Amino acid sequence: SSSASVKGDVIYQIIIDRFYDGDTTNNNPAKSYGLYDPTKSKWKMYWGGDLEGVRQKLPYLKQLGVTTIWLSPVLDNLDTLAGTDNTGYHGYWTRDFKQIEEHFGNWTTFDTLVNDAHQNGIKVIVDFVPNHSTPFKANDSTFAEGGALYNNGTYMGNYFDDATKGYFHHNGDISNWDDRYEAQWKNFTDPAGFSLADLSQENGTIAQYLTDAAVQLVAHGADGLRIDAVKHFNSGFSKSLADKLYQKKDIFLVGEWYGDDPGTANHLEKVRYANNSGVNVLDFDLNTVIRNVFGTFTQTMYDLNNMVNQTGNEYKYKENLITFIDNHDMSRFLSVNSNKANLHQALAFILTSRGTPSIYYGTEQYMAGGNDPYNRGMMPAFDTTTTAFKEVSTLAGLRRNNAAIQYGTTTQRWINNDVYIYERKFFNDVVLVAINRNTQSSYSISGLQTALPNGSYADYLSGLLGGNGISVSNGSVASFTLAPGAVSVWQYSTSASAPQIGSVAPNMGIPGNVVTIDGKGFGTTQGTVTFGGVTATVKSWTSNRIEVYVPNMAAGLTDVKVTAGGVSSNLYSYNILSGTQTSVVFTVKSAPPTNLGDKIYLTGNIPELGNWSTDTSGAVNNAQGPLLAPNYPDWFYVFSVPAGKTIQFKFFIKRADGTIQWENGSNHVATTPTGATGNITVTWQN
Ligand SMILES: OC[C@H]1O[C@H](O[C@H]2[C@H](O)[C@@H](O)[C@@H](O)O[C@@H]2CO)[C@H](O)[C@@H](O)[C@@H]1O
Ligand SMILES: OC[C@H]1O[C@H](O[C@H]2[C@H](O)[C@@H](O)[C@@H](O)O[C@@H]2CO)[C@H](O)[C@@H](O)[C@@H]1O
Ligand SMILES: OC[C@H]1O[C@H](O[C@H]2[C@H](O)[C@@H](O)[C@@H](O)O[C@@H]2CO)[C@H](O)[C@@H](O)[C@@H]1O
Ligand SMILES: OC[C@H]1O[C@H](O[C@H]2[C@H](O)[C@@H](O)[C@H](O)O[C@@H]2CO)[C@H](O)[C@@H](O)[C@@H]1O
Ligand SMILES: [Ca+2]
Ligand SMILES: [Ca+2]
Ligand SMILES: [Ca+2]
Repeated sequence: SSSASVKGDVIYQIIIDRFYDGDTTNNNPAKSYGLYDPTKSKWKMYWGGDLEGVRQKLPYLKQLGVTTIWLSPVLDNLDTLAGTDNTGYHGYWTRDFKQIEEHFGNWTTFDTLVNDAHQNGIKVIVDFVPNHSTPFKANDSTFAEGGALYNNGTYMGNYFDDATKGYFHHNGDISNWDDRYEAQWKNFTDPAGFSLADLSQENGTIAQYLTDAAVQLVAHGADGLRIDAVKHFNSGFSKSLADKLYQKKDIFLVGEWYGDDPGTANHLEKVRYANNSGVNVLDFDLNTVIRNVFGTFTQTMYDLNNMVNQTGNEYKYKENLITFIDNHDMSRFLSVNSNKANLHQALAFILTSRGTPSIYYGTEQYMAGGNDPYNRGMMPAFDTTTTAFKEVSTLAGLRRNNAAIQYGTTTQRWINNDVYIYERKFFNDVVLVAINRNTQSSYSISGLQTALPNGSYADYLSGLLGGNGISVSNGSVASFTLAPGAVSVWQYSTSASAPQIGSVAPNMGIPGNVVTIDGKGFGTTQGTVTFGGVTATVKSWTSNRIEVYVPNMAAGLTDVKVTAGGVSSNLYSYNILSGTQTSVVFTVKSAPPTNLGDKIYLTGNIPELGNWSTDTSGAVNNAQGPLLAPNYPDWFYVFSVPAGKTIQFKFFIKRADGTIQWENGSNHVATTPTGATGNITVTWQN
């Protein structure tokens, strides 16, 4: 379906309470009375935006070029205050994952918005927050709701009556946010003076409950999810949850793995997650550099190109990275740099670069504001004539129509500290983009080379951002002047004469799932699709999109190929799992002594466990881990494995110097749980 890939889309991120109040009657419900501020002066209270308000502004969003709305969390949040004028208006403090937040509407309202968005050709992804329930103080159960969790109104438990349930972790507050065990098993804290009750995704009831709640959003039409705080809960559950969701529908998943940029200690773990979990990630690596290049001017275009190259080498599916200039957790771009041309340039960069852009609501209306909560002001106007509105609409159309933006390679063609001219290319489709961030200097551009075919090219933006026309002859662009602060875009597209795969999505699943192949040149007459040479059953076949069912074949990463008119396409990978997954805590007791830098990994006889690999790079299906060691010399971590299956596995130490020390003896043998979760505990064999 169209939900599988968002490569041709523009994502628009909406903080529901601060967008549009389409129904004033749900502003201050009796269920959660007293959390509403009609004056819009108390920044952490509900101001009244809702799901009906989003639905009423669909014509505006369609005209802007939005093709996927990322809705901030829609599920029932804390019904009380959490300290002085502080409320769950943002949606990250969930008390009931089965019900829509009453300030925003009910399930009928959600269905109506989603159905109306789909009628307007716009998808809806939902921000889903599995890490925690609500604010609590460990020494006082009367604060807020004490972390209370409900199941469609039926009370489940809170932080204080959990002794015989184990729905929450009880390990204290995070102290070192970069310590992986703390970041996942200790509590998320808020500087306002409280902690968030940390759900135990290792508890079977909670894992199935969260799975059911995510599946319910998809059953109600959601086209995918933006999964909150994926660095804060075990990554086995991210992969097992993604499995369940792709069994339901070929939706799109992206996880927010905050920070951990290149060169940092936990960066490789984030890359491995993006490459193996079945969940794509938001592009924090590129965001940092975009803000320093176009915002603070502390980095240059060389740093921007270096980050495009570095992310391109690390992420297997870099075209699934979700890019952004700002969001609800950092100051708005215009509070970093109020120059609107620099904002226009940053927007053009993400609109034409690899991955799919996410534009934070109101960017196109020139909203400004410091960090949370001041970057969550009310959408001020719905003016369709701003330069930013016109730019986004125009470039969104280029992204929908030119395959080079969706799937293309990226090549640097001209660069200095201020100017970046890069080229996207997908077979014969080419887009050459020139950006000059310096608003006070023009540059003479000579020696520019391109893959554009011969001819004269007008700026696709029609000079909106100061762009100019160019003349191309045998791969050479005639010398021209790039104006101060300008953005200029030159493009070529044509029909394909052979099958060309731009995307296969989702990137993981089991036999029988629906998988979508997006591209060009498939023809109108049905041809064939193979996975590793195995013929797949075709569900639908069009010139640019094929839907297939994953064949009942052996598990592992395999190559998808399209054959049309006797000619075969390029290959694109797809990870076939060994069966529906379960998320399992693997513990190895009494392992041998280690030194700082030495880490233990798990490997075994299935692709989920690496097929006996000892490789620990960003590759797909290699050794699993590393394990953590809060209970050293015992080590543990949580991994997604096929449910109800007998597996063989061993652990190994990867010393700081790269040396490998395997457990001795015979392989450990175990049968995995049949439910959502379970535990497999063994003793290191000496
Ligand atoms: O109470 C802590 C914090 O909760 C929310 O922050 C989110 C953030 O917006 C997400 O993007 C991610 O980083 O996880 C956090 C917890 O879900 C609120 O948005 C923030 O105001 C509040 O301080
Ligand atoms: O002519 C091919 C050459 O083009 C570009 O080099 C630019 C350089 O980026 C600018 O800073 C300036 O010095 O003009 C040069 C062209 O004369 C590419 O960046 C380079 O890779 C390529 O070889
Ligand atoms: O390479 C496949 C092989 O991997 C594992 O064998 C390990 C063994 O456990 C270690 O003790 C040491 O001998 O290295 C071997 C890998 O070279 C599995 O145990 C074995 O079943 C599997 O075939
Ligand atoms: O400031 C709120 C954010 O806190 C955390 O961010 C951590 C980050 O994970 C860690 O890598 C860095 O070293 O420290 C910061 C701040 O303590 C959360 O992970 C974010 O989601 C929050 O927005
Ligand atoms: Ca309202
Ligand atoms: Ca509520
Ligand atoms: Ca957690």
